[PDB]
Amino acid sequence: NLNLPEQSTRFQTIASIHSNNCSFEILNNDPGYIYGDSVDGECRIAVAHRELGNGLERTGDDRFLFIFYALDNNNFIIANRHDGFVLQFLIANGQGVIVSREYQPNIHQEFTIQSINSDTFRLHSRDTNTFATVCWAQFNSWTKIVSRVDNPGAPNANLKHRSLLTDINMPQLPSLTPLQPLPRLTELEDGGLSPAQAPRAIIGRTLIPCLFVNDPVLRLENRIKQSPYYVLEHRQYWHRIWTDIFTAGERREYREVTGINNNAQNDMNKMINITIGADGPNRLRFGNLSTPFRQQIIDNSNTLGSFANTNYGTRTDIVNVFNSEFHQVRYARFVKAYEYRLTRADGSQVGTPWVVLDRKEMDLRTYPHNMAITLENVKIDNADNSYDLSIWKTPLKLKDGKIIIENHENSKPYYN
Amino acid sequence: NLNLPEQSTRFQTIASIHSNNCSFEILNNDPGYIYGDSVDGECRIAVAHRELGNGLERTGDDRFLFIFYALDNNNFIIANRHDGFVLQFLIANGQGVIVSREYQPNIHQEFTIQSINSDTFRLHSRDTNTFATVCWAQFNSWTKIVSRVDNPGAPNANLKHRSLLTDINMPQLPSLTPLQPLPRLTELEDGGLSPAQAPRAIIGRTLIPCLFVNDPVLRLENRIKQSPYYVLEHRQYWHRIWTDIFTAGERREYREVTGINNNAQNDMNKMINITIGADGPNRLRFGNLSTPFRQQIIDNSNTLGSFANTNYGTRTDIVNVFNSEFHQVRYARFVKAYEYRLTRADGSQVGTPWVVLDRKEMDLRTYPHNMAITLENVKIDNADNSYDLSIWKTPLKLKDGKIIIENHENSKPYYN
Repeated sequence: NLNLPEQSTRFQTIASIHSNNCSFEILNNDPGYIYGDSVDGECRIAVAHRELGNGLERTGDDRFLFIFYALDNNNFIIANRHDGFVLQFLIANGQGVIVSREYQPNIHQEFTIQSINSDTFRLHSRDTNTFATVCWAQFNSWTKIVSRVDNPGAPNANLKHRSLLTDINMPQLPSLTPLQPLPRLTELEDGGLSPAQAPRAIIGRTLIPCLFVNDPVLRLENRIKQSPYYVLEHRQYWHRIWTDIFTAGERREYREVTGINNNAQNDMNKMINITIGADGPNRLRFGNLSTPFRQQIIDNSNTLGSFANTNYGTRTDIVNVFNSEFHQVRYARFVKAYEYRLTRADGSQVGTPWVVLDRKEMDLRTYPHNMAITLENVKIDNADNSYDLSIWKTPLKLKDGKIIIENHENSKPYYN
Repeated sequence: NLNLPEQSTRFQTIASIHSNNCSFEILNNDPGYIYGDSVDGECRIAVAHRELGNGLERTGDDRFLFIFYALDNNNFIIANRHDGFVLQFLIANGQGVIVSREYQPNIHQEFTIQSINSDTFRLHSRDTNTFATVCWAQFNSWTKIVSRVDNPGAPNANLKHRSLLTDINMPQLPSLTPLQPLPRLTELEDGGLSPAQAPRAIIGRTLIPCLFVNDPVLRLENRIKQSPYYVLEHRQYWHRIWTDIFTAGERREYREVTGINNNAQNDMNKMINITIGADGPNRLRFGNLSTPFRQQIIDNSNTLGSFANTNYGTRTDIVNVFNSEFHQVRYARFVKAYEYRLTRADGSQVGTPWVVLDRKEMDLRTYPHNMAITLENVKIDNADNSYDLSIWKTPLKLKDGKIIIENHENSKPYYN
């Protein structure tokens, strides 16, 4: 169920319909570079670093191959397979040219496809109202790619795709799976499933353009070839925070650390330009790089947009629990975990997943079955921010198998 | 699984956290209107039509109730339940105020939620960098709602929701179903399923804000109460274009009308500010009203954005077919239909569905089974536009049960 335009799931060349054999070619040229075949004037000399050429198409050559990354606003970022730089409109010496530059992004890297008919289109830069074509209509000559306004004299700007590459290492997306309740404990010695062992539900997954994935091992020129999209998974599991055998009437104290640490948020921001907002464990904040794709990322990952100006942090609660049963009882206490995992197209993990422990959704397993522990008291030891300072109303009975979610009736501000 | 913020699936009041009993109130006042409780100066006199009041909240009064419609860019359009008008920033007499106006839309109708903590937020107008609050911090007085820049001694702009309405007539969305192949024919008398009888697959469905649904029966003040969202369904079915018994070696001619009528496109544009682009039967063109929601509409309806400057039209093909079997054979010919249906929250249909017949995807049923008809020749009789003038390469064998899709190998321009 992949809802992308065909230009976004392949590489393609770009050519004037009036050119026999030439296509748009990525150059590493400098100002003063001579286009030998061109008539004299503005079409003969490069005015900018990394102009595009009207080159005889070489089959299999990455310098002619482009992928169109689809923005939420229906425009495209157009990246080349040779080095992963993107097309950009630029004025140098009063001449409108197409260059290749690193993804910024900026409005001059956004292109509009204007389809004239089934196989013919124009590449529109909407900010300048210009269309990409060959300098002075020299359609069969070595010269630069320009971007010009429509006038009577203007070179025809009708383009086509000359060649396609359809084998591009698209990822295989995992199937959605529901979050199951944890099994019952089987004996006193059963501590339940540890976080490493707990099954993950796949709640959502989205493609991420490789352009702003700071993969610590793959540089951009290799990402665009091997993993033009990455996969971000939204997973959930039941995370055990502690387990112990209690004697009849035994009282114990635990330090419960929930949320997500500052170092994990900084790693997530560096890697994909996204953080978890303080307003919830499924609430995403977007930076400048990820913002143009935010609605697709939210829709496909089954998260929500964050409205917070602060990131989710850690909180340490001191919890006092009392075994109010006259039996020896195994207690195992779990909170819901949100796990964000990034993989390459080959399925390889890019680093350690980012995990938010949600203190507001909690479950209990006991042996024997159907035992209940008393939550005597909760106190905040410390928190990284003041966004969520609610605590459980105590005393509270936690029963085997019963999920408790925070609401107006079972919680209060810490100072009441 | 509805992926919307909680503010988008309920109505809520808006209040200063520093007000005992007052909330934002929709007024139908004129310039010169006197706020009796206000101290003298800019807070006492209305400067614009339809200012907002700081009114003692009346429970169940629609003049205090707002729904937040979520834009693709993570901002909101805020509509009131009394008349369906939306909040807007306005400068009149050098004073920044909040007014209510008809959905346009414009950038001054876009509000950003800035969540400070769990139950406190600010309403940000990002173009002007202003925040909504009560004039001169008169939090317990009858006066107007202003929108001011943050300065030392600016009125505190921390807000809350005082009251909620959660029973709002949200639609119950249909389940997605797959498109099944048509059954085999059972005898010579079996003409197969007519278009009225063919089962529909539900390929996608999306919520549409009532603000730009030109319901022919329900005015805006009634839509916002009864159907704050409408449902747009993307359905598919197999549409029978003809069926006949052929004698051995019999030749016949059919006029096949495909695409969508201009009158149906105009009706769709008037109703929801969307048309089907000429680049495909699932390709949507958005006007000024629907554009701010386009990525949500595409993602949820499982359609694609159109790149065409032309709407899908009708085309009439003359097809010559030949029964190349030495048997009497029942032939039934089908094309794929795309059916777009709009319903209110109560499930009632707003108009006749909009149907695109796709000439490029075709199936055949025969009796007896496993028979093949010859497509001798295809000619275009007329078309509404020149966007797609491809025809089948003939002769072409159409086989019982075999779906044929247009590609580069089996089609050509009509003039070749």
